[PDB]
Amino acid sequence: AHAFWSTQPVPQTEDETEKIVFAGPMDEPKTVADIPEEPYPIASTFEWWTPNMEAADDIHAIYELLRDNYVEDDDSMFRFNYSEEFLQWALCPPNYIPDWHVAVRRKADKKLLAFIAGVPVTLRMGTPKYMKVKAQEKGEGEEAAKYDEPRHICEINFLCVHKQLREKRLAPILIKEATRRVNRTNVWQAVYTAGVLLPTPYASGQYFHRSLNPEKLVEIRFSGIPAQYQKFQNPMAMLKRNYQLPSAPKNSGLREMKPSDVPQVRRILMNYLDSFDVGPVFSDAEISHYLLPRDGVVFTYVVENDKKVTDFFSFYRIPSTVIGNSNYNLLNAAYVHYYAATSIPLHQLILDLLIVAHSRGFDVCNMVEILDNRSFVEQLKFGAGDGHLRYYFYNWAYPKIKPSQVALVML
Ligand SMILES: CCCCCCCCCCCCCC(=O)SCCNC(=O)CCNC(=O)[C@H](O)C(C)(C)COP(=O)(O)OP(=O)(O)OC[C@H]1O[C@@H](n2cnc3c(N)ncnc32)[C@H](O)[C@@H]1OP(=O)(O)O
Ligand SMILES: N[C@@H](CC(=O)N1C[C@@H](CO)[C@H](c2ccc(Cl)cc2)C1)Cc1ccc(Cl)cc1
Ligand SMILES: [Mg+2]
Repeated sequence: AHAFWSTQPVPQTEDETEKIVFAGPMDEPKTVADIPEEPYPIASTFEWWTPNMEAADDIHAIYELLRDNYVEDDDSMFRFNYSEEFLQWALCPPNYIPDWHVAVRRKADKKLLAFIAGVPVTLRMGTPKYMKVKAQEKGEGEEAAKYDEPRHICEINFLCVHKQLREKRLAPILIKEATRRVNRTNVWQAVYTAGVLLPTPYASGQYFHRSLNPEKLVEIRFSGIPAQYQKFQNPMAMLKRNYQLPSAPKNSGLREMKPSDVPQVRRILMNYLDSFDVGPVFSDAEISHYLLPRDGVVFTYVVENDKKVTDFFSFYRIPSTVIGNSNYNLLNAAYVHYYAATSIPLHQLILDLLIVAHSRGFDVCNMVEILDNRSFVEQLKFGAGDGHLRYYFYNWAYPKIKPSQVALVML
């Protein structure tokens, strides 16, 4: 059934997953000296290429490949269009490793054919709370605690093969080369998400969408006018009304995050994320990188009253190309990123997210039901979408957990 995935160190079935009771490695402890120094073999007409993702020209080459060949829906209506600024931000966080950005080029015409990228993350990934309780009940707490400390691992994303090269087994080769380069830095696990089902997720969460510009979303066929609105004289007028938002934020003391907010935001985020079984640990430099506003890419606001920051939210932007429409070219989507609420309810904080996103001309706000995102779905008029995102580890056995126990946002 899976000629590549069956050869890799990951749980092979739900049955196998169900037997997993402690966090820990799937495979044999190995060393850097055990790993081939020579790149993985590749066809004599292709070559490995390491782009410099801080150099505008190399970022643009990778941007075009993704623009034309990255994730699209089954009806070929929308294709992700991650921007050049967004790619530099996502792929070059503090202490990133340039050698983890891996491409294939055709030698003859230097045509870019494929890409995959890894970035460092410090991740809590030890046994989850409900399996620690089961371990305690059996007298097995020692074994359950062995990997509690945060681990420096790899997050993999942006795997892409050009449409002309599909179904030629190029993705496994890219994956094997990326794994070699990661293991050559003495890192042996990765985390990754996909919309497709592979062997074997440790968590899965549904998509949610919140309409901001319903007339545009219906015109581009992202949305339809739902059946119950057909009982009205003007179904679209009533749809617009249903999704209408204030034109300015409601929370007093809301303002953009600045560098001087970094220690307070780090404090309240890390206290919040601690409560979840799987979550990142961010340094001041990582908080700066992932949360300070960056035009067109990430938008972050704090609630500051009487000189103290007590709450914050962030969202990021990814436009999608609208593959067939005379009126519009782009779907401008805002995605819920990290947040923390200590002074106001989460729904009141995220209402201001929606207000800001709508004021800035976003068409839809999207998120996955991770974190406490279920706590404001109904009041804020999010609806579930189709399909499931799925969280995976490479070379890590992990008990199945609920998505409300995952705190890692995946870009
Ligand atoms: C310690 C460090 C470890 C580092 C590595 C950790 C692992 C990271 C794993 C990567 C995580 C990436 C996270 C993201 O970026 S998820 C986003 C993935 N990208 C897209 O969906 C963009 C559009 N599609 C494509 O570009 C191609 O269709 C891809 C590149 C997806 C496959 O190309 P193609 O269609 O030409 O097929 P092939 O003949 O070359 O290969 C067929 C094999 O590939 C397996 N396949 C198909 N889709 C995926 C997928 N999304 N993750 C993992 N495996 C996938 C498939 O089951 C089959 O294996 P098996 O079933 O035969 O066994
Ligand atoms: N490594 C994956 C990351 C992921 O699954 N995401 C990225 C996230 C956008 O930042 C997207 C998403 C899509 C829709 C909603 Cl409502 C929320 C998040 C899922 C690659 C990917 C990207 C997009 C999709 Cl739809 C499926 C897989
Ligand atoms: Mg292929």
